[PDB]
Amino acid sequence: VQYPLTDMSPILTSGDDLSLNPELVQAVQHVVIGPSSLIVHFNEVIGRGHFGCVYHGTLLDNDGKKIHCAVKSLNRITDIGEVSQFLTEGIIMKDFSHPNVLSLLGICLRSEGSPLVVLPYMKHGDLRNFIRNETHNPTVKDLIGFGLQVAKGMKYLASKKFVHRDLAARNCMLDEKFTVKVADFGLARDMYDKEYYSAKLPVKWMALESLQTQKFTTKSDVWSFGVLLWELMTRGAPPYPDITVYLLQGRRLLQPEYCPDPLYEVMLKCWHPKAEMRPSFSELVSRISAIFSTFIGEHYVHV
Ligand SMILES: COc1cc2nccc(Oc3ccc(NC(=S)NC(=O)Cc4ccccc4)cc3)c2cc1OC
Ligand SMILES: [Cl-]
Repeated sequence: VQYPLTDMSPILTSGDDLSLNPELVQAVQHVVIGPSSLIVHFNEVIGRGHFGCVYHGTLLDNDGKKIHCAVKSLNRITDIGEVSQFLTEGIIMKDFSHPNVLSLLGICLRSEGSPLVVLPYMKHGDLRNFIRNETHNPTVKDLIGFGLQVAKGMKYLASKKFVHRDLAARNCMLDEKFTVKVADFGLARDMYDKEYYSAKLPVKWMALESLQTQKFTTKSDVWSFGVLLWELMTRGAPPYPDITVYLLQGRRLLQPEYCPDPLYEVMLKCWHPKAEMRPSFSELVSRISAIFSTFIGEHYVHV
């Protein structure tokens, strides 16, 4: 409710930066973008969600060159926990340095309104929408290639002991050189993804054990990766067109028609009932790199 008739809920106010966590603030301060150095084009919305939004922005570097960016914004800055989670969603990238992981250009704090997390524009948007878009004509090799890229990102993130928790094609970005940036929209979650979040959790991407404990690990990320592979080879079909009960009947996602057998064997390993028996992202990189190398771009996958 944006325009309530009356306040009913008690008002917990966070002021009249200092109210935030010191370490978070320090981290945000050293990736600061000056309010005047960023132009946000609020008329040019890239994507809307119920908690946040993403706009086209332009950033001027010190040399005067215009940089095209995406500017993520919080719809409401009255809840301190939401504001903190929002800045954390941006600042976590400051400690990642990998070509298959989304980077942070900076965070613009202005005198009024939402902080603004600035990201490099990703020409082709989210991987799911890209592969679903009929206009594109990816081959099996292209599609496996994207999976390989996601695997490399996750290998790096796993090496840094980072648990993704929401690995899915919708959360991977694709830049102009068709480089896949593992990511997470977080509070800018698109309003049309709500069906995939059932806490609101992404149940169709979640490991058997996470569905029951709601605990997430790198091994549960491996499960999600398998589903992500499935998404790729079906060119973005929704998985499993209660999921715990379904799975526990003894089922897995069916092999997609354009999914090669060795790659399905890999998805099945990613869905091993026992988490500890699931492949590492390192092994997935190895395995998928091999499978990838066998193709030559002659199998075109239909939407
Ligand atoms: C061309 O279209 C788009 C183009 C778009 N280019 C750019 C950005 C976009 O949105 C994002 C995407 C992602 C984030 N991510 C943030 S703030 N944090 C994280 O992703 C943290 C993180 C990092 C690695 C692993 C897990 C978690 C913000 C905004 C874009 C969205 C677009 O359309 C929906
Ligand atoms: Cl191919």
